[PDB]
Amino acid sequence: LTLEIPTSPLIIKITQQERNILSNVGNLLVKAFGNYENPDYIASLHLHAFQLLPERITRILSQFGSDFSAEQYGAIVFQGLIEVDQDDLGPTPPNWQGADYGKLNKYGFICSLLHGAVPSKPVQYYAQRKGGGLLHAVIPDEKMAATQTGSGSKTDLFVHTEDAFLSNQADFLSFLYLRNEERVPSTLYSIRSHGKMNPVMKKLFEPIYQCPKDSGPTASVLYGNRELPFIRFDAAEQIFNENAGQTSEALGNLMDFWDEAKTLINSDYIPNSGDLIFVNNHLCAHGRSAFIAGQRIENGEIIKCERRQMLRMMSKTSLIHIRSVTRTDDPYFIMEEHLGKIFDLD
Ligand SMILES: [Fe+3]
Repeated sequence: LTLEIPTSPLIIKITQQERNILSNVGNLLVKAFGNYENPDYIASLHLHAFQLLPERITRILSQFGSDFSAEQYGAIVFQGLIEVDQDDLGPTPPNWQGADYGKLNKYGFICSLLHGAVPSKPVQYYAQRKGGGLLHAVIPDEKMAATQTGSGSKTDLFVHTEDAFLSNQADFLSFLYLRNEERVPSTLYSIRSHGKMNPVMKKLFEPIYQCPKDSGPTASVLYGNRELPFIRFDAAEQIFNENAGQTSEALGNLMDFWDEAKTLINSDYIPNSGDLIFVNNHLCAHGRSAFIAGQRIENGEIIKCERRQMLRMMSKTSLIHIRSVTRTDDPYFIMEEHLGKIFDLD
């Protein structure tokens, strides 16, 4: 049988009963542990994940965790994982620093269980908001509108795997949409959409590429299995950056790759409130189209709306492997700065 090349993510329609289970489990964990960063909760995370998640989610995520086959896209859309009460959530804060984690506590529990069922362990990075906790609120900040960050809006966020500049980048990501009233499409790009290993892709296994953090060590864009590889890629940071410092050969290879890759980008899915996108950060890159925060256009008219709000959680399947880059007193806190180099604070 000829290979069925994946061009889009797996879509799971979460049922009302599953949504009810998740809500009650979220509430129980809040009462039992206070918050999702409780060391007793984190230490018994996988036990809580397999015992408390709706069983179909547990089966999906378990299958996904160990699936690096030719058929695997590397992303799952869980449609309507949660019901967001928009009025209780109230207005979106001016930036991520104004997020009410007391209100997002239950969501943090739900997201950590999803990672826990992979199985994978939520982690935080000093490279991202000086850690900023296991759960990040991704909000369009008017001051950062034209930036190539999660606090951006007016500009296209070109496809990238999270933290391509780190040797210990996240294994898994979850993006929980609380609101997307601007109807911003989610953009995904899978290395598996290319199909069979070709000459353009083979050049990416060479450890000759700059992975700029946002004289420098170089890394491979493709790694892992030679036939069915893993990817570390950031189009904006490695290609569309004058200060990337790529060699003539490396830039050519990346340009050739980008030409082939850009035709495979999937921007079909527009997330709704309560959808969660779950990603294997070694298989699938993500991005977001340009938008004006707090508005959408319908019939050539501007409809004012509440500003985009999404929750991001990152995880690693092994605490052992990352142990030389984590805090002595916190094996879930990654202190890596750039491709092996650790942040030198004092
Ligand atoms: Fe990202």
